[PDB]
Amino acid sequence: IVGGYTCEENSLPYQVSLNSGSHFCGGSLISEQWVVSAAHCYKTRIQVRLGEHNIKVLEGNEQFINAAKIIRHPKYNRDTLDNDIMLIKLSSPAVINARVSTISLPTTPPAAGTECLISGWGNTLSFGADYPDELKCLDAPVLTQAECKASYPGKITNSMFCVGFLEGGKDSCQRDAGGPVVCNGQLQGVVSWGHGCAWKNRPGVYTKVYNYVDWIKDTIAANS
Ligand SMILES: [Ca+2]
Repeated sequence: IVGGYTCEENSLPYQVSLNSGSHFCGGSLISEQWVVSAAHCYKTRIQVRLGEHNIKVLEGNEQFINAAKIIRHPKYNRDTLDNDIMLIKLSSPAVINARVSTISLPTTPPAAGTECLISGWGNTLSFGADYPDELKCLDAPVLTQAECKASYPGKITNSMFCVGFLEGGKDSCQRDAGGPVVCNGQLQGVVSWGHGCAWKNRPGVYTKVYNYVDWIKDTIAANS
């Protein structure tokens, strides 16, 4: 996250870190046993780290749980990032407390102009790189679809929306992928195209979670 702020510790209790040795992607806890992330974050083995603030320091509220099932959307396209969404089933249920809690699925798509919260441990610089120890946050509005399409002509599919500032300065960046975009208490997005890194006319592109609610439900049911 570029141009954001350090979140209050454990104030985003749905935010998880995906780990394969080290942190490499974000995700969101949507039920005691399931996490939503980006399909491009797939690895054949993933440890989900919940309750984190500083990912380098065991602070005492963490839960480390291995992924038991890692399911990409079946229409995921690695090249275009169409349908860039994935579900992780945890090996044991998360323990719900002040520091580990779920985020509601959305009941409607988000309107342009809605204020959202994007978070993660990705690069915090537009020039060079700094990967933070503590979770970063960014408040940003949903952009109109025309602004999104004009930023990336021919590349914005029906599964995508943009959040940010066409002027640059505040955005997601490398290793925020997979993480949450939360608007009015609901998970509306998954960080998908997180290479814009706050450059002008290159806002972040996010997967429209609302378009996948039925797939999410069906997948949970099929693997429960
Ligand atoms: Ca920690």
